[PDB]
Amino acid sequence: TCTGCVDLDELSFEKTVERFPYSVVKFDIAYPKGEKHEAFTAFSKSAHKATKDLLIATVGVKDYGELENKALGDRYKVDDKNFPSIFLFKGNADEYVQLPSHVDVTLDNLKAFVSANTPLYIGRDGCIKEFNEVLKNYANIPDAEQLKLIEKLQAKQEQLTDPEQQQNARAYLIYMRKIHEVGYDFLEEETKRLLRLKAGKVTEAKKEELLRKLNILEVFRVHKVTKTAPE
Repeated sequence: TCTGCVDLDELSFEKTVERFPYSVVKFDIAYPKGEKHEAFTAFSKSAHKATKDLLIATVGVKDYGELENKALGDRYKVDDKNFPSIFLFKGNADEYVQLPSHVDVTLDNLKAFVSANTPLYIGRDGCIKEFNEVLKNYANIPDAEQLKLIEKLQAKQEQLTDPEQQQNARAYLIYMRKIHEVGYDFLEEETKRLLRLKAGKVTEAKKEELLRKLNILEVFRVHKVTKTAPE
């Protein structure tokens, strides 16, 4: 019944799914043991760390005795002969997305199932998904495109709500502006400064703020430098 996973049944399923904006629910046997269960469990804990908007829930389905949650199982066409079945909801118990059954049940595919199908994001502390989406090969894009992204992400920064999140966004833009100004050498430089900071006397909170900056700086790395300038 994994840590953090709310255990749901026929009277409570729909009412609870529909009070959350997003829900990921595992249908499975009653009393799951195994690697597929241990990964859900691991995903439960990681999810709880990254968000407050996401229900992580479980439905245990029986057929000895009084077949608990058989009805509920059928409501979702779940293959009793092929558990775990994993579903994502968006606040409507009538409309769901199913992890295809050929996908392995790992931490990382569970996170990718969520990122691909919602606004939400389960990854490294300090990151902001709508910012990562526009930022792939930032380092290599033309000067004019780079600045138009600055306009854009500055738009997004202005309307941001969480203290923390406002601050994640100031780091993104500081880095976007420096790479634009100085080029790709700013990564090696900033990385060296932050790690040295983190090798100092710091409070856990300062530590965690230093990991968010290194996490964000990480988004700007490119496999190959493809822009150069001049002499």
